[PDB]
Amino acid sequence: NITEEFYQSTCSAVSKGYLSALRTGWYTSVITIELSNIKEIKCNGTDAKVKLIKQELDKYKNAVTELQLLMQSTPATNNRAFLGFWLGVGSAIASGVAVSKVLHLEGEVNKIKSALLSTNKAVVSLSNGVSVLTSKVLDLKNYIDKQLLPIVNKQSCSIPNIETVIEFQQKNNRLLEITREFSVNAGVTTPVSTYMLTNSELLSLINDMPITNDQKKLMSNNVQIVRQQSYSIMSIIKEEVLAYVVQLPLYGVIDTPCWKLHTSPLCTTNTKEGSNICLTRTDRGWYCDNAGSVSFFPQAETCKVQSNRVFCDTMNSLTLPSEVNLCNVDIFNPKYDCKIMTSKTDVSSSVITSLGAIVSCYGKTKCTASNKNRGIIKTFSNGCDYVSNKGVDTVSVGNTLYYVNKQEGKSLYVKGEPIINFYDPLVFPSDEFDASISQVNEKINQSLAFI
Amino acid sequence: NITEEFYQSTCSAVSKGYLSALRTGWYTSVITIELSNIKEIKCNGTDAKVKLIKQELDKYKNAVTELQLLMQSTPATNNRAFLGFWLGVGSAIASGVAVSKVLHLEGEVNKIKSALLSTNKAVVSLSNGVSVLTSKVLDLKNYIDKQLLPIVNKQSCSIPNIETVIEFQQKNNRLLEITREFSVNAGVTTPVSTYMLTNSELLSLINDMPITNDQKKLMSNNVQIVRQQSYSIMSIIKEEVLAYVVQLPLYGVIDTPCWKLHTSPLCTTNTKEGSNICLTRTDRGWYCDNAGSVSFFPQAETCKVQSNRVFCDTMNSLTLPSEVNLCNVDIFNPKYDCKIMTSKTDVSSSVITSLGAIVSCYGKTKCTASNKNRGIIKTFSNGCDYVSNKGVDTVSVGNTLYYVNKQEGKSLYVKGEPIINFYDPLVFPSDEFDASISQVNEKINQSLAFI
Amino acid sequence: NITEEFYQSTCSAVSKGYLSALRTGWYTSVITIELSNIKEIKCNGTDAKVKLIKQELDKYKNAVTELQLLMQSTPATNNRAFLGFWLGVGSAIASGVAVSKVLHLEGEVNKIKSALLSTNKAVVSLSNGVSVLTSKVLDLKNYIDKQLLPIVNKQSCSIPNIETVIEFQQKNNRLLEITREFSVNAGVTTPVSTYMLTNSELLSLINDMPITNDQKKLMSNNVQIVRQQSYSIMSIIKEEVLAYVVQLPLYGVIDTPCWKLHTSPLCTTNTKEGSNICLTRTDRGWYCDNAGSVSFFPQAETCKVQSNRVFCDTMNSLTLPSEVNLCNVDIFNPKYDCKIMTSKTDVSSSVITSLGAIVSCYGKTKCTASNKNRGIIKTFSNGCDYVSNKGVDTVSVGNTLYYVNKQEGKSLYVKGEPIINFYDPLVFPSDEFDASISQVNEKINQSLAFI
Repeated sequence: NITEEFYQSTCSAVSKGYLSALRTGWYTSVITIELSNIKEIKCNGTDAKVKLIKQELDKYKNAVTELQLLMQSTPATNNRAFLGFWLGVGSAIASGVAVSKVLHLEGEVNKIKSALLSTNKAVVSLSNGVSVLTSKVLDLKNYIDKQLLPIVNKQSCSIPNIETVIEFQQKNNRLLEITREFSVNAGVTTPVSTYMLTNSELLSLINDMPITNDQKKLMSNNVQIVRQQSYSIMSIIKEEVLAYVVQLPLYGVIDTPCWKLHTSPLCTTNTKEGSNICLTRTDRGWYCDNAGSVSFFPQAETCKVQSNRVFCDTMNSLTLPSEVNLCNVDIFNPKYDCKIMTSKTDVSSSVITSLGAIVSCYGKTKCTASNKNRGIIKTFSNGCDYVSNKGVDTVSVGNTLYYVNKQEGKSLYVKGEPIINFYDPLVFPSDEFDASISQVNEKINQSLAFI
Repeated sequence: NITEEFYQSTCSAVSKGYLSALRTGWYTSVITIELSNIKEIKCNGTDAKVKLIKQELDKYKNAVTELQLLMQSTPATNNRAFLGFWLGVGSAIASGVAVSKVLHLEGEVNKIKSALLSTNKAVVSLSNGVSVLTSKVLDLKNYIDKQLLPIVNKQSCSIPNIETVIEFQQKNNRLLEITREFSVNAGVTTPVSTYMLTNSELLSLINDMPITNDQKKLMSNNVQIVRQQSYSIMSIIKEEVLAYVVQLPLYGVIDTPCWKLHTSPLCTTNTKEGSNICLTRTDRGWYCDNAGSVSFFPQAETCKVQSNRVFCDTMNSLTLPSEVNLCNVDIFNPKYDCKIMTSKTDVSSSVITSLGAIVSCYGKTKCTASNKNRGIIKTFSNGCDYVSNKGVDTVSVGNTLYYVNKQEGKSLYVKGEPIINFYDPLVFPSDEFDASISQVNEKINQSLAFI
Repeated sequence: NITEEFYQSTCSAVSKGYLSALRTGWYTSVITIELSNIKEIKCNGTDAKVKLIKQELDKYKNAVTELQLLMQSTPATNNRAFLGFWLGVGSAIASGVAVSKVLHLEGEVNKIKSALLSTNKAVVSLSNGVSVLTSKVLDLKNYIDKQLLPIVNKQSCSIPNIETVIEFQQKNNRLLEITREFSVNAGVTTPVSTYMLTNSELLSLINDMPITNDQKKLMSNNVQIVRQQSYSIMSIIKEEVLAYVVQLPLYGVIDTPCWKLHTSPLCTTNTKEGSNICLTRTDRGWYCDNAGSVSFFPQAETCKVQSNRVFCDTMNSLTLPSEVNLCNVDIFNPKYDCKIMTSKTDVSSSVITSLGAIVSCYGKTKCTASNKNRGIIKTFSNGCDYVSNKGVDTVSVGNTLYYVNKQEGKSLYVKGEPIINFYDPLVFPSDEFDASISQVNEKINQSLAFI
């Protein structure tokens, strides 16, 4: 059950009661498609049903030709060199590309083809060492050699029935689409499409993964999230086997507390126009308890939320001491230096929270919260304020209409004096772009000594 | 007719003569697909035409199974917690998700199925209250029960003709694609694809909307823009009816003046290398008059422009006093504090405007404007300059070639002394990341008192 | 062969040994599809094979109707008005849109239709002047007039065979998909899909381009990259011809040296918590020698890397003096003012380089580098450090696991004192958001004079 608290002193709000699901590692799985080496199509026929099989066979041959141009290139994701700019930089698919390099080595391909001879699903120990679960999803070699073979290799082609022309177009379409996606994605796609892996196959891949029963239940009830956080890496096409690597999210952190810290600018409301100072907490984002520290996601838009569960990637996190949470109840606590910025602003805005809305209303801006049946129900005055989503349908700031989340949950309004009122405007360090409480303090004592 | 003005004093340019089209509200509409509860397919047949119907029936059943995994999850868009970082934060699909929650309630589904029994287009008052326009686009229940029913439910299957196998694949493809998109988008897509709503159906949905005749004409002549600003929200699949919510843009603001303010860095050009100071207007973006204020879009790349009309979302806007426009003619006006930043830069760049190009040329950079038939026609000197797009095809700065817009329109070069020349470099507040004219002034008077 | 160097003094690393491929200009090519003006389909027939041809003919007519709504609108890409925010602003498709405006003029269409009457590939001089290579990829007019004509125009329709219903659906699908993409992209797509241009046609378009043999070899071995950097611009549909403009990357810069500069924060490691100062190089990104200057891409994620070649767009570059490279060996050199920022940070992070990983480890964060078979092999201490990818599989910082690139190459650890140790914390300009070595120096001398 979700709850929420607003801190009038620091113009922020925390939504509590969420559960974690943090991508920590990667499970690399091999997907294979058995092909037939169709060098040529010896058939003169002008028969309409043969003409359509030759057309679908050219697309197949062209798809193979297209895919060979891709396996000859090293696939790669290109990465860099409020607080998101402090984030580390990691190669997102370095594990999958390492496995893709193993599939290029001679004989390694033959190991895969042989393991999937009797079953379409088997575990394989690779030459380098990593144990991967291989799965054959399409046996076009078998189909062509059993249905389309008598029509090729003979100049006098035995004309096929209409249902084979249609069924071949059906089976071949998957290969053409897998090729279509790799052709515009430089051999690396994400999310993984239902052509790379159908919902049927994905679930079957999950239930056979070396993971706990908790994780199997979790990934299956959130397959749409698994796809968005997965990659499909084109690998090899040789010796009648097309292989592409699928990289699936591992959730090493599950069911730990998560909260979302919302922040908005806190300014003075003096009638004198330029005499106002401002202060804004920059530690907003998702927080989840994680191994005695707190995983901090400074760009909450990167996480994905399903009901009350939060799906994030630790690649988008900073690892903070748990004391960072003291900034919500006491931004002046002596145990963690709470981050703020102090660029002046005279613009109004609202932040829609999980169960309410923060309103930073300044200047001459109209700021209200309304109900569809009753119109305006609260009028915000200058400063930073909050309203609960109970009985409220919309919030308007200026010419911007916000809808509030109608999620069920109790909100708590923690009254407090705006901390912006404690500072003398004559010695306030404005335009600190990425500072903190202590940094402002020690800059104030330096400007006071100079005076 | 488009015009433009360049202010040599503040290194900026304003393109005038545009018309607004601002997304203010949302029109939620229900799209439905009548299905048949096909529990099983009792048929032993090895006939090729029956084998292909069983194959297409499995895809249908799997699509339903896939969609049920999605209706069991709460759909959500994940949002945050030059001046874009001052923007509010709103749930983009909170209205559609509220309607999606109403469709989950018992009996509410039966209301929809009954209203669309005789017509495929009807208005429905929901239990909560909002009046929504429901539209049935596919009756697969009717098709299967009228063409595919005699082949199932009988162990001795009456074999169907080839044209029914093909036509069933045709009709069923739309359902498989709608499912395909929701499966990789966590049940929320945007833009709305032609599978969610065909151009035929969208226009028919627009002409029946409760909106003015002006808005009907507007949305129809810009359907490609309507799609990009729309969402499709998976809702429910129960009682033989699949329902997904489509959220369409409401344009409460139309035909008001719009102008695009372009800005580029203004620096001194002293021969002494480190003695130079810089100044850059940070109020660039789209501006549109809106209800006595001015809607300001600080990230112009979010708006979409079609001929001389500007399509923006008020969710991406700040609401400023109209006096903000005084910064173009007089950046020192006493009625609005014009925003600037003062980080030093020695790099050159160009901004391609609607009818010309601004050039910030500094250091040893080659800056020219050429014509395809005649080569270089103007050579920029150090400082901030401008050239009109008449007779000019390209602008080069350093190793970067810019093409200019060949749009027709008159440009006006407003000569003026660069305001960067009015400041003493010895007491200039460099590296003000988000300041303003007054903030620089009062920081200069503080550094002068200390001296 | 790739190499790399880490500078312990400035907490940065440079990967050397790459080759350039810089998009400088645009090659505009015209793609055409010959259509038939099918006003109406005079046929009463209830025959199943005729019903399916009427269905596929409606989709064709609707696709034309949809495309006419798009040619009536001016296509446009919407653009703006660490160091990426200093980048110029250019219209990405201004050249293609200029050609699209030429196709709208009367008689210009007839010139194209006539040039492609005998061949499906010919060069055309346009009325304005630019020489463009036109290519007809689909002749649906010929197909309908030769196979589907006897079934229309007659009330007593000669019923067609089943293979023509299927083949018409096959040929028509490309048109429906081209229309599908333009309908959700406001008539401008990128990357160019295989429906806009198949891998077969693209290569054929490349080999016939007016470019050097080096460039033909380059673009063909990297077709997946060409597509991602290409645009497809809907143009005209009139006089039985649909024309859309394809804009292809021109690589004026090839085979010049490229290096990727990685940077991470450099801080003091005093036991006193708030007494620490920090410094971070902001010149990270891709660098490539380019015409005696250096093209600098401050957002390395925009470039695309294939093996050891770097594909970038000069539109995403700044043109710097080559002396900028002196910041790697001597950040204090007197010939270029090296850019830094000095916002304090106490968070740890790692940057995965081409051949190793930088680790900025501060506070109480666990920072290690492990091997899959042997576990932790190095433990980082507070400060900024580096480890080579030889023998190392992963790096962990806090709760974040990074995989290292297993690329082959030698790394060089250039020992040096952290330059952050040279500054007195009592007069250090913290929170300089975009400064440089000289700017910090001259601000230190001003704070010292005040003291």
